[PDB]
Amino acid sequence: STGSATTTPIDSLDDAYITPVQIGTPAQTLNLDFDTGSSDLWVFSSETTASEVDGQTIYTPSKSTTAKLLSGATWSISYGDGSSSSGDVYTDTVSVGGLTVTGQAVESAKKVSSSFTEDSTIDGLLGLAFSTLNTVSPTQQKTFFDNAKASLDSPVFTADLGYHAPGTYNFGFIDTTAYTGSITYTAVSTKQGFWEWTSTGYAVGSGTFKSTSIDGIADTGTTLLYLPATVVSAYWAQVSGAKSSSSVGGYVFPCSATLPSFTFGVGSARIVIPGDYIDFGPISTGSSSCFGGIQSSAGIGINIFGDVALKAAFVVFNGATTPTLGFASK
Ligand code: NA
Repeated sequence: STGSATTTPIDSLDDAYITPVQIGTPAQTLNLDFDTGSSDLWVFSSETTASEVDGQTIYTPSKSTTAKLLSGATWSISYGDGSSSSGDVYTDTVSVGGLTVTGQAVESAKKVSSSFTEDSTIDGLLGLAFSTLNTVSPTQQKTFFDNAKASLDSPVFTADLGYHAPGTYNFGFIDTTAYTGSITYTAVSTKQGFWEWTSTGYAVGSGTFKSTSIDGIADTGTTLLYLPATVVSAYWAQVSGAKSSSSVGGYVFPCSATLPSFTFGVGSARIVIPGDYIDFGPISTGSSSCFGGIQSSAGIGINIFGDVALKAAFVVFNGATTPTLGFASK
């Protein structure tokens, strides 16, 4: 089997991407944030505290003929941005892009933090990191990908995120029309439960490539590119008037600037992030200070290849017995 679903930016900045997901019978379609940095599929629901719901579409298990309470199971998750959610668990039929899993754990939120409530466009998350990170207790649950894997034509999914445009998540196949040149594969460590890999270095603009190992994660659920302070300082030093602002919470730059590209290494291959991808616009409405898309990972404890980096590539998440990542230009 295969599945193919379009993923759409939630706003004009590509802050996140939403993908429609069918849950239950008859189908209830929710728009979920596919997150390769977490392992819970959780939804706004008929159980969510009413004051914490503001415009989201909810899953109502009582209206699904295939929903069953997973008795005694609870979940609670905290993300890198400080957001959180928790609740109880149902099993139900879940379909993505025509690919169906029966018996998927659908984590029903009873509580969500303010950042979720305030984002009316995101009806929940679909985690695509390794199932070792799933938070359901006392019986850990599998991701949608892990439950689909054995049925797929190939044990893979691909992320093809757009810049200010829709893109695609495919399950079970490589679309050889979706990228240019060849795919370069690189080793993955699953020790922390993430798609963790080592970049071979970077370049700023037209500068020379610096060969240096940068361990990080491929995380579709993180907006920005978070790299070591040395690398980030080297990038922003090429932008006149850029500075790190403790008041704003990272590097800002004059909105009048033209940003340089950023290149990262994948083995001997190179992925180029255009300068435009690194502009996250005014820090507040009407400001002439703009927020940077490359930020320091110091204090986060891991480097994160978030959407800024991933949307410059066609990315293969290879869930074979030995997992690997692949990157191609596009
Ligand atoms: Na922000």
